[PDB]
Amino acid sequence: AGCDDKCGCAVPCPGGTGCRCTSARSGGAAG
Ligand SMILES: [Cd+2]
Ligand SMILES: [Cd+2]
Repeated sequence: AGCDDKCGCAVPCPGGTGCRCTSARSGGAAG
């Protein structure tokens, strides 16, 4: 939910398109 580079999300994470916390292969669990 908190997103950093360890989240596998965008940095900073823009909430929408850069938020691969869903359908995520990079990372989403507790991210
Ligand atoms: Cd994110
Ligand atoms: Cd995330």
